Amino acid sequence: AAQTNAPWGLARISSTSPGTSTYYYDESAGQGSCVYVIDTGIEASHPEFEGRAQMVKTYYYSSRDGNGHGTHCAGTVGSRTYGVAKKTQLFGVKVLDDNGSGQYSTIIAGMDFVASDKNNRNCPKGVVASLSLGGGYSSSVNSAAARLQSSGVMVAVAAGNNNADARNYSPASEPSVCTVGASDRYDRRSSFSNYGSVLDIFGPGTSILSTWIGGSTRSISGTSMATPHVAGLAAYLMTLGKTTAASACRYIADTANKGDLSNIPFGTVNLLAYNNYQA
Repeated sequence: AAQTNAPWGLARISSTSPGTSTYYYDESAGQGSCVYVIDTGIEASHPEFEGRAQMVKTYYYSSRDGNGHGTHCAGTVGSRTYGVAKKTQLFGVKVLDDNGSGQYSTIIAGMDFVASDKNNRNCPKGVVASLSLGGGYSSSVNSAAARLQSSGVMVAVAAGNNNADARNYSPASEPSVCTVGASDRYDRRSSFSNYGSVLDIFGPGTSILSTWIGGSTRSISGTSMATPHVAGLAAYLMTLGKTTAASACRYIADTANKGDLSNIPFGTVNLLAYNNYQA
């Protein structure tokens, strides 16, 4: 299928050149896959989720997203106008509050919860998780992302927005997950994007239009916004049966658009998430 005047990031992961405005994808659109969005929550009521989004855990008063961050990345994963896997099931795991500031112990707990909660669900095609959160280095946050990964979830985390080597950041520095970087609509590395050897793939992270709280939309920029693109890509490529939860990070990397990106510091992968869709 095709999506005309799609948000530039969607169009980018379906072509080998920037500037284009059409998002091409296979009709499956990630049906039968689930993506746990681990963030500030999901306004499941948003018409762009079409009843495919639901909150399954919070670590605060409400399951309601009073921030917008989680609703945005849930939207980029699988909302209908702004999502990569537009048919996927989304599961809100609220580890950040409505300020976007979740303790390491809470983020560890939400990751251990997903690793268990996935057994309660019906995700025949595979389980994905999108961690648009971040933070300084910690073995315990790293270990939790790895446990979540080895438990059969495809974990995509953000490299962080500190214009630094991502190895000083968790869960970004965990080797066994998919540390996603951010690029912009001109195939540059994003101005804030972290980098380093641990980075596995780059995504559209600058000026990402997606859903927002209050039934609205909003365009915002961060490696936090490039993470759902790959997460939705993984959910999409898993529903296609082209990859599994444990190999989806390196399939997207094998099948990436290499050399396309500018200002990729030496020793960092120059790979852009690309669904390689044809007909």
